[PDB]
Amino acid sequence: STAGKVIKCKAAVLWEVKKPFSIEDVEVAPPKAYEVRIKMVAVGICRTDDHVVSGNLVTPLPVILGHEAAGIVESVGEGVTTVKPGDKVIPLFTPQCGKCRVCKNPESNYCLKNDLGNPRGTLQDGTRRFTCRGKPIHHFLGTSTFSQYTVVDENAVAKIDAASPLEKVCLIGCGFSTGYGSAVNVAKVTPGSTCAVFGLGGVGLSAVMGCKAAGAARIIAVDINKDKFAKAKELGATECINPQDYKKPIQEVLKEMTDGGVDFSFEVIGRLDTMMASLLCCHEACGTSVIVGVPPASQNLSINPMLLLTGRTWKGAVYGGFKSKEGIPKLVADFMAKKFSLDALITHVLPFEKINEGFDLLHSGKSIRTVLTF
Amino acid sequence: STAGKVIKCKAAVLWEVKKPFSIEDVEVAPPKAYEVRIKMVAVGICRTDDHVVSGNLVTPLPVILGHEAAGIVESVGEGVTTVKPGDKVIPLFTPQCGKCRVCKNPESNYCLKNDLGNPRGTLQDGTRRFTCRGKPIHHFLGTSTFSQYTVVDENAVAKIDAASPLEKVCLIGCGFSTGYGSAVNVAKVTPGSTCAVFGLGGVGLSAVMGCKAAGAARIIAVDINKDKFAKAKELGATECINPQDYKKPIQEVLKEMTDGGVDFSFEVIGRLDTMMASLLCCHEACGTSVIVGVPPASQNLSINPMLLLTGRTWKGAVYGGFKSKEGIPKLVADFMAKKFSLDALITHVLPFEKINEGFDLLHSGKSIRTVLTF
Ligand SMILES: NC(=O)c1ccc[n+]([C@@H]2O[C@H](COP(=O)([O-])OP(=O)(O)OC[C@H]3O[C@@H](n4cnc5c(N)ncnc54)[C@H](O)[C@@H]3O)[C@@H](O)[C@H]2O)c1
Ligand SMILES: NC(=O)c1ccc[n+]([C@@H]2O[C@H](COP(=O)([O-])OP(=O)(O)OC[C@H]3O[C@@H](n4cnc5c(N)ncnc54)[C@H](O)[C@@H]3O)[C@@H](O)[C@H]2O)c1
Ligand SMILES: CCCCCCCNC=O
Ligand SMILES: CCCCCCCNC=O
Ligand SMILES: [Zn+2]
Ligand SMILES: [Zn+2]
Ligand SMILES: [Zn+2]
Ligand SMILES: [Zn+2]
Repeated sequence: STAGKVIKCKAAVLWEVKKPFSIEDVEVAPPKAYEVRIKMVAVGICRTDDHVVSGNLVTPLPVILGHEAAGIVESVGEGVTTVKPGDKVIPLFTPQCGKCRVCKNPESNYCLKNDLGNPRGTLQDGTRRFTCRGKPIHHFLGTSTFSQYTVVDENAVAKIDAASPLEKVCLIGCGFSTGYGSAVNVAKVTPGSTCAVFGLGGVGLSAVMGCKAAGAARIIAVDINKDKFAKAKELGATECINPQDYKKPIQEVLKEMTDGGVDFSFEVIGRLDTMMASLLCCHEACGTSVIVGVPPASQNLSINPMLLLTGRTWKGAVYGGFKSKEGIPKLVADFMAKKFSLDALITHVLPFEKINEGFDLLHSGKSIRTVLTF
Repeated sequence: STAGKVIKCKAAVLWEVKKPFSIEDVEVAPPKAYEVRIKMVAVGICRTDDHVVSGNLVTPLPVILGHEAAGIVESVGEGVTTVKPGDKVIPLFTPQCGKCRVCKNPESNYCLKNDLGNPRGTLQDGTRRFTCRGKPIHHFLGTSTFSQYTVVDENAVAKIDAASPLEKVCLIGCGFSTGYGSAVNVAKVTPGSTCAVFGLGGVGLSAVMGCKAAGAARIIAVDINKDKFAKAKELGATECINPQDYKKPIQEVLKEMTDGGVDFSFEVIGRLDTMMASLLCCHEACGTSVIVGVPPASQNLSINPMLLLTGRTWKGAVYGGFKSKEGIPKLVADFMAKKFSLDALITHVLPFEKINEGFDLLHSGKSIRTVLTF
């Protein structure tokens, strides 16, 4: 039995930035009130986890990263009502407390209980459930899924279809929902419009899928890695262009291919140069540009306000605008009904112990999503 | 008889930046095909005209400025069908050709026939109708209303109710429609929401009226000139604050007054510092910020993308988002139906020949709108 007891298990710990993960023996405390301890089944490797390793995203170290995942409830703390032991669940990087200004606002999803803005690396009560070799280890985005077992706040855990294939649906926990929703909920892509998507990783390709689902007439996929073009076309892209093939800035090329600019542009990489190009490539009078990629810590874009005064709309969002706890199970239900597939996005499968190799694949550009199995 | 002939009349010519207008004799050529020659009746002094004088907005010189106005059609060129001699009309700083991508798009209004982006200072055919002292004089925003007579492209002339009081309705030609629409069409202010309006000139006060019409629960008026506060309250502002009274940055003061930030913020001044404060004062998860003011030429804002990634929407627009030719007459009709008044916005009336005194009033902060009569 494990309920009520400290669990001893394995987890991938990041002790220092720019260093490989270390598979360590860790201790996971039992869940407190309103907390859920989950046995991980599958976790996808998202560029966001990589940003901590590269130093592009600041969060307290040492830490157990991981946030795109699916697992089975091992035990629940007192007061928990939405999930029970044995339930299949997906942890959420942005919670849905259902009580704050944001959660009550039908148009927003950045719940005030998030640990995204100025990360503490703890659960919502301000404390940590992990220890390793006598040292406390921080949580990441309230989820810390690169561990055989994690403890998450109830409002950051979604109950899903009991028949869900966890090795596939874990992508719905972050990448797919974020990309797809950025097109459907945030930009609100219109039928017959023209779109441009910068970045063809798991999140960007999910945005291509969203643009297609919304009925876009044209979906221009932009990436410096042409090996991503076949998958982009498979998922809906009408055209694929590599900025390296051109002598002029990509935004000019895009405007000239689209009667002055796209109706909707998406940056799904995380670089200032592509965020600028994305904004510049949407039409000056009726374009909307959405930032999805996570930029390097404290780096600023230099913007002439005239770019917005003509009629542009520039916006950003986390999680594709989906209210997390209510939205993730619905996407799983759609998946179960075969409304969309995730196979094209999952290019590699590896045991959790090979987490480092999974990050090597991400770096090489050979993988879209590598899913790790526990 | 003037039809078909060159008209000799008085106009206010700007020969050099940062210099007073020169009231002098000019010649106005008859209208070409699809052009309309108008006898001016009233013109409002808008900060946009002043931006050319101060060098903050560039347009070819010498030039006849003026764009917020109302007059009577003196003659029309061949092919004109939407107006005829004797009709009361309002010239439009942004045309509505009705045939370009932007005009066809229901969500936009920055018609491709505009002379805003990189001005030519001509009518749509690329030529000028004005001469003075043996030399050609440039047009401004296709309207050049600081003249007893001007020639404007048909698609930039709106026919209005024949009983319209032109000394009042000229404001609908720019300032009122821009401010009001910025709240109603661009931001799409919602009933019960919280708003912050930076700048209480004719345009900003009109944005306050727009927020009230949309049903905002709170409208915080922001201005360093406390003498604009009485009018702001009269028109709907629930609270009025002066940044100069505070030690804390204004965006922080605003967030603390509104549970983390307003739902909708508007910058209606034209300064980079206030554009930044306006963006920062809207809630990070559900706020929308609209740029209305015209910023100084070639000056950029430094923006951390994380400001948008959390869920903010940042946008700009001209003319309050109204499609010019179809929209202005509807607003005049609403005015004639007593749905709104413009009296509070018109603080001074002077004859056209005293245009320089009118600009002195604007510079002094004593006036909201000064209307010049011909
Ligand atoms: N807003 C959110 O809620 C949210 C959610 C998940 C991920 N993210 C962010 O989304 C971004 C994408 O994540 P991912 O996992 O899909 O990443 P990924 O690394 O798998 O994909 C990035 C793609 O961008 C292309 N690319 C890189 N540099 C480029 C350049 N200079 N020009 C053109 N293409 C370039 C790469 O070849 C790759 O195909 C990351 O910044 C991640 O942190 C944000
Ligand atoms: N987007 C458009 O289509 C459009 C249309 C018309 C006008 N405009 C622009 O809108 C802006 C406002 O025009 P207006 O005629 O109402 O101008 P205005 O000069 O009459 O009013 C500006 C107001 O801002 C206040 N102010 C000035 N500096 C400030 C500061 N640092 N902090 C706080 N308040 C400050 C002033 O006291 C004044 O009350 C101008 O930039 C004008 O060019 C834009
Ligand atoms: C945490 C800092 C901002 C990152 C927002 C999205 C990252 N989440 C998942 O990839
Ligand atoms: C888009 C830049 C041109 C000035 C903005 C329109 C302001 N027009 C009238 O006041
Ligand atoms: Zn992620
Ligand atoms: Zn919440
Ligand atoms: Zn047009
Ligand atoms: Zn104006």
